[PDB]
Amino acid sequence: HHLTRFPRLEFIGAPTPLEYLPRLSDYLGREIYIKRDDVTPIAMGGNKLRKLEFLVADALREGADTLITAGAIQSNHVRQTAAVAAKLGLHCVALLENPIGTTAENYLTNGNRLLLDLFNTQIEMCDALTDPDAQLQTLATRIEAQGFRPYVIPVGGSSALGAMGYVESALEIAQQCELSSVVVASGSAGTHAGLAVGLEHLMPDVELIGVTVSRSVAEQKPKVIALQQAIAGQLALTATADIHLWDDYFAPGYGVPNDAGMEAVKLLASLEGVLLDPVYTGKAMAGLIDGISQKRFNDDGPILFIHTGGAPALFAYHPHV
Amino acid sequence: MPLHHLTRFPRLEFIGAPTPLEYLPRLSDYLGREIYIKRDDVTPIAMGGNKLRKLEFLVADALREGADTLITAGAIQSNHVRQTAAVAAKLGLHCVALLENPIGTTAENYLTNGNRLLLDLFNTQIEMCDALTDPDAQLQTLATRIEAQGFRPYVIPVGGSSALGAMGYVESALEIAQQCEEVVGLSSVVVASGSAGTHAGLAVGLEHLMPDVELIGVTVSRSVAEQKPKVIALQQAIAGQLALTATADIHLWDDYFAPGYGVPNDAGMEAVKLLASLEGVLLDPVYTGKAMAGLIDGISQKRFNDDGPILFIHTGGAPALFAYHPHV
Repeated sequence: HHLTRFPRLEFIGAPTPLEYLPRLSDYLGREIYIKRDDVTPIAMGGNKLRKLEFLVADALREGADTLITAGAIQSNHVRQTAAVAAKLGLHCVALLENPIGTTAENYLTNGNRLLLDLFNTQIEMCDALTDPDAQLQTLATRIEAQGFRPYVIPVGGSSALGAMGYVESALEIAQQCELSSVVVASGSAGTHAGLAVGLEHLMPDVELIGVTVSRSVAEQKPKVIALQQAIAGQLALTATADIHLWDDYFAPGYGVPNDAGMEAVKLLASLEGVLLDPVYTGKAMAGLIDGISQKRFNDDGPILFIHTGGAPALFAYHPHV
Repeated sequence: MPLHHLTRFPRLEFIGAPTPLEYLPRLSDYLGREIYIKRDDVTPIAMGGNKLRKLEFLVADALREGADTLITAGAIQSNHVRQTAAVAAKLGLHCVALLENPIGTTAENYLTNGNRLLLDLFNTQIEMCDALTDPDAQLQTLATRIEAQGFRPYVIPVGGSSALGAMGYVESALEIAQQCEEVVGLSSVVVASGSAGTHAGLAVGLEHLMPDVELIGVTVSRSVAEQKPKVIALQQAIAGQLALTATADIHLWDDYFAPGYGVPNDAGMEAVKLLASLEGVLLDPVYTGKAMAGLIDGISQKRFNDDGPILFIHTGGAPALFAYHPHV
């Protein structure tokens, strides 16, 4: 209810499709549905756009002329922020790292990174995002002292404000489903947490599972919980639901493809004409599939996979590294 | 009323809702004229595009006749082939693609990245040829060999551009008319003109719904002399199928595609950079970049019949950006 008290820009408009996947369902022997948050009208789309609706509205209210964020070279978030900035006539400054130590030309210059150049993003390279919030604040102070009005967007757009975007997706989900499980990639945690708050109130019987793409359960759980509480607090709701996380599917680490993940990509492509990605959704789908094999879900009814986007990264990861 | 026979053709649901029609305030401010964009690049299937509109009718036709295989042709970086392959996968139809290298490039990203990468993901059977000198005959030869294996092939022509395929853009015109209604009085529409189905579909639709609007195709592969009869033939065939006449003159501009099909040019790349930096919109080096360069220059030279609002049809093509980088 209090969701409408938050300023937001319209970047998406109509609710994204929720689709049945008959061929994948037939193959896995389980009813699988997909939330197509990969289909959004801005610069090849994705989940970060839902967050930016709130974050950029806040930016404009604060009178910013510059958006500053951070991510890997192949960040979907940075690409979406850069496109949104260009659309609104805002400057954009991206703080980037190479998280996998690659020198592969396509990772360094193609995919999302190519798009950043098209969007006229000012690029700042750092050796590592060891303390992103801190490093972004340092950068913002320079730019502010330089004569600009920056607005800092945290890594993956995952603040309590940004995460409102995924409380919003939860409303679409609830509307469109009128299910036993929901599966989503859990990275910077805004998507997971927002969905957790929304689904708790809208679909309490449904098990929400985050498949981690960068961290162990131990490392990831406190982050998702912290966001869950902050979101609930700002909406004047209670959030008591357990956070469920599966960390078996991201090795050897963030932004490195693995076989299970790339095989998930091939499966969805060949069976459904759907495009996943090597960093996020492929790994999450690999988790979904294994959850079936291992009978890992609370019960064995329909599963909703949340497609958070990421496909432009296919072109940066080809042919390897 | 006049486009009612369109109801008769069976068609599949690939798009769902009408695609967004958006004002471009920053581009409009720069160009000194009201620019709107029809977002046909924003469709739900495998990175979208205009070809998906045609496939709705072509594939419905294939299913009706009991086909289990789709066969079509294009460049290695064809958007059509990629969209055909994606649809085939989704429907559990087999897909065979006859590909050529139209520009003689050895650049690895052209050969293996972009649309061509996606083809492998959709399990497309790839069939290379030196050139598409006679695509109708080459597709038919391939269909004979495919049929010998026991498949039931349905041949989709280059770009999905038959009268039936073009019905998708008659439908697009209906959307456009409804979307502009009481919101904007369009003076002009710009679309890239390639295999001609999109242009022809729009020509018939717009003649009957928005008769005063000037439709302009920017050629991406041929001169006016070569392209114009192709568009007209389709236009007349589309009108016939709908029990309508189509008396409108087809308008084409061929100044914006040199040195040739699939070869990027400066004006095209500047248009791509302009749309990206001003509107966060991604065009492509083969089709939309060149069409936009046409629009821009059309404003500059006052080539349009009337200087009112222009609607640019975004036909898609963005995955090729990754194939054309860093060069071909």
